[PDB]
Amino acid sequence: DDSAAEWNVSRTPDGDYRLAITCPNKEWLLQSIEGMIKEAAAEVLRNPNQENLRRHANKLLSLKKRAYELP
Amino acid sequence: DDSAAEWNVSRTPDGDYRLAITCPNKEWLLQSIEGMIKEAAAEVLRNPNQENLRRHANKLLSLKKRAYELP
Amino acid sequence: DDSAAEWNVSRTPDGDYRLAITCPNKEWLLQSIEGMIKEAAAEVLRNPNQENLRRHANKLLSLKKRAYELP
Amino acid sequence: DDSAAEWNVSRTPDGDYRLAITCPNKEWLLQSIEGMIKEAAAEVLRNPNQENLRRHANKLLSLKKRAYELP
Repeated sequence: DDSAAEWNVSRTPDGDYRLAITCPNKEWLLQSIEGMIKEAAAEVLRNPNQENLRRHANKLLSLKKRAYELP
Repeated sequence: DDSAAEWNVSRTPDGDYRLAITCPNKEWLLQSIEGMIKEAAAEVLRNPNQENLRRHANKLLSLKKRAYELP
Repeated sequence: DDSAAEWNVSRTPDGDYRLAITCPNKEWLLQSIEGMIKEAAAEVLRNPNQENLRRHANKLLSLKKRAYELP
Repeated sequence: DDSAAEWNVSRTPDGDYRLAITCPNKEWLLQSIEGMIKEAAAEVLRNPNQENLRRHANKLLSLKKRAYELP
């Protein structure tokens, strides 16, 4: 239990999906964001008409920067 | 408070770093987890001796499975 | 020389840099192409106005399709 | 007659699958290798007993090193 601590993923009542994870390393977090943005970006290229995908990818881009700028 | 709502990342005392994001699609979440697992794996390949890295990657494997089972 | 056989990367007069690899698995090749497009996509996201990047990404998309069609 | 030039993928009798690509940036090639290594590593984690997978991943690591030194 203490080893897992977090890492929760579920369906929200608002109609969204909630994911809450943790990492004892800044590199792991940065790599995690980097991993998802790359896949996300690929989806955007496959679906140029997908605004939500672009905004989502942009959110990851912002998140990656946020984590990078995080102490 | 109806713009971002989620997508929070900060340093936790017991978890080091806490990331709480959201996605309006299960496919997006699945792709996101896949990205982090990929990077994690690359780290494990470089650090086969890193148990925590394997446990982290394993957590992503579990998370991916969890998201798959999610509605 | 037969030790490596393939897996070569150098400067090509016709393409600047040439990457030549091999894989005895259909999945490995598909995963390889998917890996590069994923990274390439991230570059396109960072440089949306980069036509050559978009074209490059398209080249990967085409390459992936070519590999998909391959027996 | 030769509009493709590069970006070739086919079945080689000497290597099963032959892939030859080009990029005007060394970074792109490095990222390309990184992409395949990431996916490959994930497969290695899924199949730790797969020597060819580990060797393949190592081939990517070696290629990554080669590209890193490549000016």
